[PDB]
Amino acid sequence: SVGTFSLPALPYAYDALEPSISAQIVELHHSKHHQTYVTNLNNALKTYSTALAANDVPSQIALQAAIKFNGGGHINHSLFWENLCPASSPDADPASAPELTAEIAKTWGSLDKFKEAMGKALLGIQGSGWGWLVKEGSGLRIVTTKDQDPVVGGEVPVFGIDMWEHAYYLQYLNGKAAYVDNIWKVINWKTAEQRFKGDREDAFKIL
Amino acid sequence: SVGTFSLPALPYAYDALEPSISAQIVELHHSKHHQTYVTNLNNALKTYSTALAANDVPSQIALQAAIKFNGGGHINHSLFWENLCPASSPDADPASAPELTAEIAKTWGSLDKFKEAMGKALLGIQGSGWGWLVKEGSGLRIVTTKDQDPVVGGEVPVFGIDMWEHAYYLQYLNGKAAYVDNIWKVINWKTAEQRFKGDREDAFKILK
Amino acid sequence: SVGTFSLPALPYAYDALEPSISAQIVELHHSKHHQTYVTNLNNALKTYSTALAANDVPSQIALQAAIKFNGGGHINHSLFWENLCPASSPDADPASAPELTAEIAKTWGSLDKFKEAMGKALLGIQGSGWGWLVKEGSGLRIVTTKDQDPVVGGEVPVFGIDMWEHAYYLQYLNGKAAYVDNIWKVINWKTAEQRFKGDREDAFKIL
Amino acid sequence: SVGTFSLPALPYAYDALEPSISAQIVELHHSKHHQTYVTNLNNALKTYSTALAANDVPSQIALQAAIKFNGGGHINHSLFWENLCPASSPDADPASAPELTAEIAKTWGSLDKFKEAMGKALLGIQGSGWGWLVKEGSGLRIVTTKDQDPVVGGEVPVFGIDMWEHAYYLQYLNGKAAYVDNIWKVINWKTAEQRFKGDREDAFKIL
Ligand SMILES: [Mn+2]
Ligand SMILES: [Mn+2]
Ligand SMILES: [Mn+2]
Ligand SMILES: [Mn+2]
Repeated sequence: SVGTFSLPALPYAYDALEPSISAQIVELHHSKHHQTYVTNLNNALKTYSTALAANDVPSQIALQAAIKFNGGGHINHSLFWENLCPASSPDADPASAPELTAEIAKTWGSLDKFKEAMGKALLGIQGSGWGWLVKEGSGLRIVTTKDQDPVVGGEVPVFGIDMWEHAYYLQYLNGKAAYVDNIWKVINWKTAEQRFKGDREDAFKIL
Repeated sequence: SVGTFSLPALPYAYDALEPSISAQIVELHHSKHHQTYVTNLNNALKTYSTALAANDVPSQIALQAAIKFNGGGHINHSLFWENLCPASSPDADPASAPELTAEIAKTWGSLDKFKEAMGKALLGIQGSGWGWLVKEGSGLRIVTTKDQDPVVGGEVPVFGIDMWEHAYYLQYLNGKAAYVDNIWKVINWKTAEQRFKGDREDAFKILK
Repeated sequence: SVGTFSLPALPYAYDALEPSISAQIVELHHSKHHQTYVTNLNNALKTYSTALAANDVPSQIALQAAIKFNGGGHINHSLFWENLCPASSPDADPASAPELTAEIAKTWGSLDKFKEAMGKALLGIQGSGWGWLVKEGSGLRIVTTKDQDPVVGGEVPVFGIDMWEHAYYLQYLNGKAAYVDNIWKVINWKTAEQRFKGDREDAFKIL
Repeated sequence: SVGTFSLPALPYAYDALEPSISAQIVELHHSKHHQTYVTNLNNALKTYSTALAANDVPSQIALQAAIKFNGGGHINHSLFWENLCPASSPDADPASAPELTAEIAKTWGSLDKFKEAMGKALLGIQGSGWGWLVKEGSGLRIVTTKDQDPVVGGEVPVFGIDMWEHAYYLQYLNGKAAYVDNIWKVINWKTAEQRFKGDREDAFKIL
């Protein structure tokens, strides 16, 4: 049965990521923005199934933008909620990710140096997009994606940070640097460790 | 003197576009977002001048993104402020644009049908971008641009509407459709008419 | 039966477009290049069908490039063969396209001015791509597409000219301007007229 | 003095790369294609100089495509000629690159596995473009670039392979796989080794 995705439940209350991310943002981001991606993804997929059966290639290609945008939106936000957690949770302690943080230190020198590099990448995004820590081969890389484009080229997403203005604007206004500075407090390193130790299939099973 | 752009004071109060666009949005949009494009444009242009004089092509190519993004940011927002005005102004009455609205009607059937088409294009933008009515040849077209990419390919911008989330989110949240419905109330048709009757360089005089 | 596309028969012999386009090129272009797009399209669709039925969105998005590229390749070349014909055919006479040429003249002033504009667009393409005359609304526009991107966004393709180097290089070498000058002699205006008078679905019926 | 680039002399005769790349191709590729990038780059830079002094930003943005395409064209081909050499030369033996090949083996397992991965990347390019082995940080990566886009983002080019159809079509026709198989015979590993050991600036000193 094509196109039966549903909006996943949050692992925490809307206000659980405060003070880094306000309850108003988490509620809008999940119940409105993510909801819209799920809904529009299901509709595009059913329409695609029709075109595919009719061997209608122009319609299939014309539907790709909706499927990438809403499918990517669903993929990215689903990953996002799971790699966030309350700042007071032990999951927010990078000690929860011994293997990943060891490789981060191996690659950037230290967790702090990595955070600086990641922050630069996030703040350098022009327009809407995401920043990701990914596993490529056996190594780690910082990559950015445009709009709702997902990391589907083969790399394993370890964690993502949303840099769309709706992710921060109500609370931080134009101050995206402050959003980035504060989001580190609510990164779920237990999730990141899990993804780092598993393969691409493992990371996407939550969908 | 390379890279000496400045942001002119807005010709109306921050709250002058209410209730279509809130005072907080206009203030942030102009004094923070647009100024930042101006600052970073000037910085990129000066770095570029060094690279140009040195025939350093790798650095020039590496700087293109900053110049297009910030240069486009300054161009687009400069056009935007000039094609917005208070809802109570006679300039917001489409009767201020007889020649343009006649061509709009000839093209889309009516101004109403044009607004619906334009709205569909604006709401269809994925991510950040702008929607434009442009003059191409002698005809009119609706086009969209991504991020801060400007309309510099030869067509004449007639007016633009910003669909970046910072353009509406504080007031409308995710409700971008209401933003688009309401922005028609504060479109400066006098400005649109002037641009419609002039050429591409005439439109970009706003950058002087 | 997903992915059962076949290479369409040419409407003429391989040498029918001489001297504008050599027999060698027509043979390679059809039997190798277009064929490879068809084969790889079928392969992509079979893989996509699996991902779709399985609601595997990451795989679907990863497959989009192959479907757009090969699907677009199939669409574009299918249109191309049908809007070419022998130079001696009455179909190559623009008098075969009265309604289209009338609209062309209204838009660019004359057929010659249109050809000059189209030529500039074709020669201005960086890398691989196509130039198209399209109908959008009741009006005409010249558009270019990159690689094998097809005109599937809603406008009606009227005719296309391939600017990939494989379309001309064996015969014209780097001299693409000469290729463009000569291809006007073999444009099937009868086909162009038919597309101009019909709708978007009508144009894609050849598939 | 803005825009005074010149077409570099080849390090060998036009026929020196046979049988892998024909004399006809090397001569056309260098004397026509590369020459045109140089000339159009110089002209664009001189025009840019005017627009820059006039603080004419629309004109500057409009000129970017020409500067990236022709500038990238000049950069890429300049690197290309230097990382090619006669097949009978010991410089074409990977033993000429002990440090680089050691790092390749560490990364892909073996030189053969690297060649397979590189070939896959090269053959996977849609449209016109280049494949590169680059050094980013301390590691090696295979990347592809579209059209004439250069590797200018910070990574150090180690060697490049041109996958534009003009690089092979006269000799290999549609057989890009055969082109890739055969180009390994004329890769200059001595040059590759030098670039691998050197700086980003050092690699571009060739300009
Ligand atoms: Mn988001
Ligand atoms: Mn804006
Ligand atoms: Mn072709
Ligand atoms: Mn080349």
